[PDB]
Amino acid sequence: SAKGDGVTDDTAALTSALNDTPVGQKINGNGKTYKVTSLPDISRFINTRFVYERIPGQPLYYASEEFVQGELFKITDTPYYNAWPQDKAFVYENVIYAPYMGSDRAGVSRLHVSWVKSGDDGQTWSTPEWLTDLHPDYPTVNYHCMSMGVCRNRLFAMIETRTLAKNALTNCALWDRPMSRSLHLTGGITKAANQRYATIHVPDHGLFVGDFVNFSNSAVTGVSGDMTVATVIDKDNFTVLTPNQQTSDLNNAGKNWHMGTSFHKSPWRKTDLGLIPSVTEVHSFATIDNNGFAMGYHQGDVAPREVGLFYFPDAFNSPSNYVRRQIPSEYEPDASEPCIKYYDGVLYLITRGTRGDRLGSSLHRSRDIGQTWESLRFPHNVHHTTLPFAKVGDDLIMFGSERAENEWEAGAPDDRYKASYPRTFYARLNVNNWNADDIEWVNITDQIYQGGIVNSGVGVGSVVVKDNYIYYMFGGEDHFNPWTYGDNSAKDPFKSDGHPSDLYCYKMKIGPDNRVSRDFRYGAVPNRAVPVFFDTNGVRTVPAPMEFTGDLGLGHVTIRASTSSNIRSEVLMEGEYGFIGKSIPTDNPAGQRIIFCGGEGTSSTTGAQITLYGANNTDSRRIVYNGDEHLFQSADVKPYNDNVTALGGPSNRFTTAYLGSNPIVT
Amino acid sequence: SAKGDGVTDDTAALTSALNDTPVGQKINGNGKTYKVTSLPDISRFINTRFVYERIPGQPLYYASEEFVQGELFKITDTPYYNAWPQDKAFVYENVIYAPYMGSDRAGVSRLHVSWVKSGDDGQTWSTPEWLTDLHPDYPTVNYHCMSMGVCRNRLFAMIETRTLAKNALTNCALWDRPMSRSLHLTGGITKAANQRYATIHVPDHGLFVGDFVNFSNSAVTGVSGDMTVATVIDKDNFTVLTPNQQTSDLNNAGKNWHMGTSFHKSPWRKTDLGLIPSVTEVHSFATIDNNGFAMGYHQGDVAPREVGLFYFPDAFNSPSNYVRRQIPSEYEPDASEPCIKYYDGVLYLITRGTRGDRLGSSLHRSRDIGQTWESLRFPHNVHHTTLPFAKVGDDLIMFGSERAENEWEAGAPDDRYKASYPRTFYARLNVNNWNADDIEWVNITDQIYQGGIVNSGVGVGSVVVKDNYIYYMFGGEDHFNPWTYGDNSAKDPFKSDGHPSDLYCYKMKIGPDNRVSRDFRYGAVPNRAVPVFFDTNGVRTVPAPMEFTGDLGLGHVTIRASTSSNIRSEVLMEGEYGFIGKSIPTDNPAGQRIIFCGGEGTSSTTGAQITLYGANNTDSRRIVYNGDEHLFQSADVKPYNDNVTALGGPSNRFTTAYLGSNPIVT
Amino acid sequence: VGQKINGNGKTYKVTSLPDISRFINTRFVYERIPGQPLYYASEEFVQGELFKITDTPYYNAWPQDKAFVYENVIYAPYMGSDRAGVSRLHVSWVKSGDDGQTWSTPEWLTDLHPDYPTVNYHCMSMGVCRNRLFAMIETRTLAKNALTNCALWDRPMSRSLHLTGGITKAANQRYATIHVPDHGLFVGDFVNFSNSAVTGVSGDMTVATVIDKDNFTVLTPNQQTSDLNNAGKNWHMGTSFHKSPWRKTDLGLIPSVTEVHSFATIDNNGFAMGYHQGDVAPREVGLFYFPDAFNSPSNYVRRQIPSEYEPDASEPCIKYYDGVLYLITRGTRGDRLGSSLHRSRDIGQTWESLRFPHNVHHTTLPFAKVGDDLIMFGSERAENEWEAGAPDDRYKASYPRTFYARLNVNNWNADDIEWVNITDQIYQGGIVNSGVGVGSVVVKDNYIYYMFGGEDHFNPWTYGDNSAKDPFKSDGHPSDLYCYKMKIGPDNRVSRDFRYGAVPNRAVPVFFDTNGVRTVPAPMEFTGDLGLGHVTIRASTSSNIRSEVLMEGEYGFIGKSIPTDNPAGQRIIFCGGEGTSSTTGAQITLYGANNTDSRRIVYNGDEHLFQSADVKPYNDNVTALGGPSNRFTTAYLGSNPIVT
Ligand SMILES: CC(=O)N[C@H]1[C@H]([C@H](O)[C@H](O)CO)O[C@@](O[C@H](CO)[C@@H](O)[C@@H]2O[C@](O)(C(=O)O)C[C@H](O)[C@H]2NC(C)=O)(C(=O)O)C[C@@H]1O
Ligand code: NA
Ligand code: NA
Ligand code: NA
Repeated sequence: SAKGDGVTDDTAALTSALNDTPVGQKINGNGKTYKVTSLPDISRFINTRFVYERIPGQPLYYASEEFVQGELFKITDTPYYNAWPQDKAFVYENVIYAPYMGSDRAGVSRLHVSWVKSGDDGQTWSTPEWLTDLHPDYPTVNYHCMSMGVCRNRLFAMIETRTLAKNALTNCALWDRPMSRSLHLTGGITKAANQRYATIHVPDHGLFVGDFVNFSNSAVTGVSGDMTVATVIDKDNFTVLTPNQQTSDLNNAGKNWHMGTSFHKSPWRKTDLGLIPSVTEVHSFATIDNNGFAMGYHQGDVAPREVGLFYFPDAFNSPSNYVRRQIPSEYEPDASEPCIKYYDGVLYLITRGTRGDRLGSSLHRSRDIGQTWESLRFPHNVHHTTLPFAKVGDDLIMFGSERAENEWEAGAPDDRYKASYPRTFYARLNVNNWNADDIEWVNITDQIYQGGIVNSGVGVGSVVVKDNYIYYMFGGEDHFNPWTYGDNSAKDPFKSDGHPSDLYCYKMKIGPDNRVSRDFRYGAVPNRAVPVFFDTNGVRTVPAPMEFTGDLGLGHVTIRASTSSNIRSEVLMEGEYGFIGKSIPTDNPAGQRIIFCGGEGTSSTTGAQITLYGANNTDSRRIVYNGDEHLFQSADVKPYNDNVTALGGPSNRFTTAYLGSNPIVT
Repeated sequence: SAKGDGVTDDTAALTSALNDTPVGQKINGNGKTYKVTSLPDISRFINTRFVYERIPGQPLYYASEEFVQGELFKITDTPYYNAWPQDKAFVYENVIYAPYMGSDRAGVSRLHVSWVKSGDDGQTWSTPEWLTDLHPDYPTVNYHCMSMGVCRNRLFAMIETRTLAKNALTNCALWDRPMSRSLHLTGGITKAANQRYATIHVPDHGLFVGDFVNFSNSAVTGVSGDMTVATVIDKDNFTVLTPNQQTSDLNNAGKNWHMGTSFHKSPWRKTDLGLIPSVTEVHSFATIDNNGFAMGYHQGDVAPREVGLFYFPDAFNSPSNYVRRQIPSEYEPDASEPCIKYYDGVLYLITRGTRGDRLGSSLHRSRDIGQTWESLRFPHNVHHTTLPFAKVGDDLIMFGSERAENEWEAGAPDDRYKASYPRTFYARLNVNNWNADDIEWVNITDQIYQGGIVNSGVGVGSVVVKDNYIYYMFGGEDHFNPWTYGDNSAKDPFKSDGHPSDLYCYKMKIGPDNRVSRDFRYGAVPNRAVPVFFDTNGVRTVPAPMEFTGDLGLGHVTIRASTSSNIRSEVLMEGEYGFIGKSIPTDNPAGQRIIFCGGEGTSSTTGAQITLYGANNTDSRRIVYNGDEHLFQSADVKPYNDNVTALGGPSNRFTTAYLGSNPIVT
Repeated sequence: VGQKINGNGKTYKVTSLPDISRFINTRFVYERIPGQPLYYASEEFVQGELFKITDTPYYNAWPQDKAFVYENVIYAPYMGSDRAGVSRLHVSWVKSGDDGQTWSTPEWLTDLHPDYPTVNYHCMSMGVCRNRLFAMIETRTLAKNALTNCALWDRPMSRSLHLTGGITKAANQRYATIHVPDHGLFVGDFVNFSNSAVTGVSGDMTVATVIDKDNFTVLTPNQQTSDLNNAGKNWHMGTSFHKSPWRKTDLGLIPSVTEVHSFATIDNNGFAMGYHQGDVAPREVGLFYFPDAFNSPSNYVRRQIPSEYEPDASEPCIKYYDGVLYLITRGTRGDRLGSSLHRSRDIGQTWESLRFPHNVHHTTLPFAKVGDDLIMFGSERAENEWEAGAPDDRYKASYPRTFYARLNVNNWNADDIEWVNITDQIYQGGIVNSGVGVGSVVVKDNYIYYMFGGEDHFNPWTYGDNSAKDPFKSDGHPSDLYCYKMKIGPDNRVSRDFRYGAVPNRAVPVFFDTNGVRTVPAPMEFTGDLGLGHVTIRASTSSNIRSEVLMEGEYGFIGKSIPTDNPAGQRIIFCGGEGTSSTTGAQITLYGANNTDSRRIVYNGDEHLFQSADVKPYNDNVTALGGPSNRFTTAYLGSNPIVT
């Protein structure tokens, strides 16, 4: 009989337990931890944790179902290489944002900084949105982002420019943009008599001149509908220009009204920071207060290695000013990509370890935004994974993932070029006790590493808390080879199964849920990406505007009435010029031509026709113009060249010519 | 330890229990009800119900998981404002129908009366089908429907016309259509010698003249394939006109054959009822017998208020004949939108309460289809929700949803303009006991109210029973703002996340299931809406006909051979006229032009060309016609105006003119 | 509604089926038909789960018996048609790269036959032998489903190989020898090379010659003065299913064959394929063994099961484990002896046999061997058809039962076999045929997978408005694929299970662009009739200088429909500019016959320049230049008019 104390070997007791248990009946471990010399059939346990040393001296923990209140979700399913949520996730006004990079490789080729969002606490996720376009100088360089967050109602992001060839950092820019909001306000709008401007009082609006603002029911004439910020007075007040003026002062004190902001309608503010000295990557984001934030960084190109943060004390007035702070030099070797968060006046920082044979991930806290630090190192050379985290009560809750199976432990070699099932872990650390000696890494889910290339999209995620749940957004692969070694060295995502990397989210309960469940089974046709409705005629209909940028082959085509009170069908051609041409036919090239007709059929009885004959046609490059009237308006009918071509011929005579004078013969 | 008697305060015992048990342990309540002064961590309980007074003196009940044997499903996911299944759901020949309205707001703007269907007892749902088009007089008026059902194999619906400006009723029409069926029959067709009609015996066929009927293996010559109903003899007999005749009488007695009906291929029968006096909304549907049905209604625009039903005793012969029957006068104030159902000679009616500070939902039963009533009032002013229901055994099983969190209780004010989690309830009422004093509203699922606008799409649903399961189809939102106050006051569904309201279905066990589970996890690529197949050369191929009505941007386009034994590629343009034009270039505006070519390339060596130059071109509005022959057929070559334009010019001379006679001057 | 009950993994005898969903971890034994006990599992009694794996408008059925696992990927091949027949049929598959949790967009493996619609393809036998897919591709008539031709099609499977050495290149010549053990490649097959360390052996190449089973040569575009050898150096290859052609071996109309069905890999050289003959008497059931499919794909030997087991039998499933070939038949009729099981240690020359009790019929019994047990799956095609003597029950909707059973091969006795009903499907009932069942079985790791058909309640309207059986009208055809995933050994890892919460974005990959508009970057083919609204053709071609539309066929046609409201306005305006106003650009307007100005053409530009040819009337001495009310001002000529 098992003791469940986390020290006594219960392997034998649990083996007998399973043998006495009906085939496919579950053993309840009662929330206890059981020491084992081998992991048993974990699927036949509930409410059970195992402690096991795969490598002697390195105990790790393994959760059966129901031991933690949690669940894994798959959140993207796209042919791009979708990975690196690190470390960009945030929650804004009830919506969970999972930003990432969708590329074709571990590099910036075909890369768009992207996000998916959840509007239902993680149950379902949105169609991916591209946040960046391809760099103007693609394919020499392209964008990259591992640091993104919100400060005073604006999205802030460190948008890097990196080379395709080498992934070398060339530029850093701070990009920011107001977040979309709906506000229900009382008073705060004033408009002086006999002039057109109105002043809008909105505390911490976070808007700049030119940003979008929408007004409804303002009760101040002219302050209405889609508008823009004309001036900024201070952080709580701005003005707008109205189209009109009144002979009396206007004020809406005590009246309820609506505003009115937009991410989509407002431009990015882009602040070029140039080539920042001694930076390899900017990574992670911690909002400090109403004026600024910190971003993590490391330098791992030359000795000595740097790990720390950039603090932007006033990102609104001074986006180009930041303060570089480093962690103690003892912890900087063999470290990268710090995760940073700020709670109750304390800045916490956790490093990634570069290798399993050297001291790895370490934790740091600061009460002066990185000037001084208290530090500790995690045992057993934690490496290859970032450790995104949040603080809940006295605990830091951190998540990490090995990139391929059995790489987590100190001294464990990289195991690539073969399919495996990498373990994802979480751990708690009490901040009062400040001691990681006995930290317990709990394996809560396993991912797939594909093995077709050396690189892994598994892990390197990001963590957020919303209400009583914590969310770890991270990469995982599947068994579909990208055929980089094979027929797709070009890494085209749209061939075969594209790239196996996609995003996942582990949702874990971290406090009481005092409501009845919101959970549902998704049984709908997904109808947001390409919204389809069977029309009254039984034909699939897409009412959304769409862009098809890949090569298209179409069958029979009808252009419906669409434009100018639906009077006309319309096709517009872009570029410097448009070209409508005719392929060389397969079976009868001698028939190559296009018939243009003002009527419904190929018979010229249905309307006027012009037929352009191809060079392959029996009648090479012929043109036949066939109407019951040929009317040449606004210009002379001329030959292109001088004294080269004729009007008519001996076998094609015009009956006569109707003229206002004799011909001019020279 | 807790008593679980619904009367003893069990708060302290449950808190102690929760403290003493591991978080992954599901505390089993053994189906009992526990009185609490605050709701505990519900997620940690199984088979437990709580009774709690959020508002003193108003106890409500709260289900942990596995207390009711039910599950929530999401059943639509489209950008439209998808709400108001009220009260239209029905089951027909093994298929569950969930009709609704997909609009852009609480109103008729952009509205299509729609449905989704389930062919697997609610596990998965189909691509939305539009049942109505936009009204001929859109955007002044559009359709609206809250009453729909089936009577003798025909769909019947009250199709309303309402103004976009005010949502005011302008017209009521009864629309009906035969439902699609396949019948596998033996005998029943006769055809008299020397004439062409055949008589088809199908009891209660429900077809009218002109309705679609398909025949297979009839063994009666000429009764074959797609046909239509020629005459209707009576409710059990109709004729078809065949294309042929025989010399002896035909009768397929004893022979197996197939029919034959189609919703899609049959027209609506539309009966104009004008503007029915004293009606605000027609809502809910109760099939009475083989001949007719009732539809609920209320009048709430002027005083005094009316609530009742319209009975259509013989909708087949007399669709214009309806009988107005009100509920008792004292239950009409502050009431609307009655749900009606008919079971074993009893008509049941349940009202919606208009406000929480006045007597609300009431229940009524009648043994004479609404001529006389027995009535009861639900305690505590039930308001803002319809209460759709079914009868199973001795119990009415009713479902309701508050529109926003904490609105259910009597005296509870509306709580809008902030995100919340509205409670959905069900309750049983024993019809023998006929007393609602002790009714128990059980919170079984929570929805989301978004809060970006005052209106809520939550709830207002519909209920059906299929086999041993009850289904509540209803609205729910998510956290995605429609940006009505923001960049989308126009409420375009296809911008951003469109509208958050979508449909859900709660599926609850109400009787024994004598089969092994049909349950599956859905792991397929949804491939009905836009059916895609990777063809043998690895390109995504869509074989379905489609309509793309939204603005379309295309890249490189190839129009394949498609028409007249695939001899030609074809584009047809609709409207009064077609327009093919050229945008102003943004790189080189002075190059603006389109090249039309009878060959494969831009070089005129490949085929005859006509190039139309834009006004922005350096050669403003030039036309170059370039072929090896220019042949003008069927008409004179003329200038558009008289004595204004010339043939040739001083630097563009024709060599000569070949004429049958001298020029005619002037 | 009864409170839920834990049955503690026990089996209970009952005279009526109980409220099954009331129970957890319980099995019931019940004799629906007296003397024929069957077993019924409540939730959680079996460690297993059902998945829906296709959802397309085609009639998706007949995984039988083609499923296989290759290098971590589970393949579920099937036929997507419009009926029980070869009309509109493509041999297709879906795949899982996550141990059955999620499945891929359907891929068509075959096109329509060159002689469609007289004949089309059909396949019930597919598998892998030495890194090549092998399939028996049948040609059958649309009219009668009659077999006209059998062909063996084979193709190398896509692989990525991470190797060390094996590439040698002799000096002064270009051919390089590549050493890949059991490569299974032929001349012309695709090979990709990376980091070879041998000059010229690089990128996309093809096999030039095959020396033996372990060595082949490639032709490089260069040569070196010294010998080359990458022994001790790491490099990459390099194979492709899609970029290599099929090898097609015509076997003609194989005599006495109705269907080829099922696939058993024997060794590194060959395999067996099951068959039956059931159109003429006497019936045949057995296998075809291809001992050397690589050198001699046309060489096969016919092996029948014992004669007493051939009547009333079809569609054998065959598998090969540890020197023994196992075969299980499908029964034709419930009133005659049905499914039987056979084993052979000499590839079907001699057999040991047994009969399953109670006339098992209408189902194939695909299976695998796990330890001492055969684990087999079957499905009745409609509800209550399974039992001996049970009549077919079609033309009404029902819930057919799916079963599995174990059979210990040491005991070799099926008398006490326990068929366990693990899941129920839907049979729609709109037509007599059923897509339910007829599946395929694979094992991957500690899980067994049964891939099979099931329908839903949506009528195809064959009897109704869709006798043409067009999949793209209404809900198309109800048959789609499912997969039951059952645990068959310990799982010593933490769970990989997830809830799928993503937008499915493989079939039609959509991304909201930076302008907020849905964007599809994948190349696509739309073959169904398209109706389009406002269309903009974007710059795409020749360093994006131009927008481009190319028209195929013998000729292209751009025309104008007869207008509904104003037919007197029928025309198309072609414009070099942005708007309908001629101020924006040169215009040519072609008027329809319905227009007030019937078949008028107006050419409107600030220059009309006729290049490369005379301006001529089509006919001789019939039409004029100008008219009495449309005079040209003059004619500028190099010489006086030539007048008749
Ligand atoms: C949609 C459509 O048909 N647009 C055509 C318009 C259309 O008739 C509008 O109602 C405006 O007229 O007309 C265009 O053509 C004019 C002749 O109708 C245009 O050619 C002008 O016609 C003269 O008015 C005239 O005397 O009738 C005057 C100008 O010399 C002449 N201008 C030019 C540039 O030719 C139009 O663009 O307005 C053509 C268009 O397809
Ligand atoms: Na991917
Ligand atoms: Na919606
Ligand atoms: Na199907």
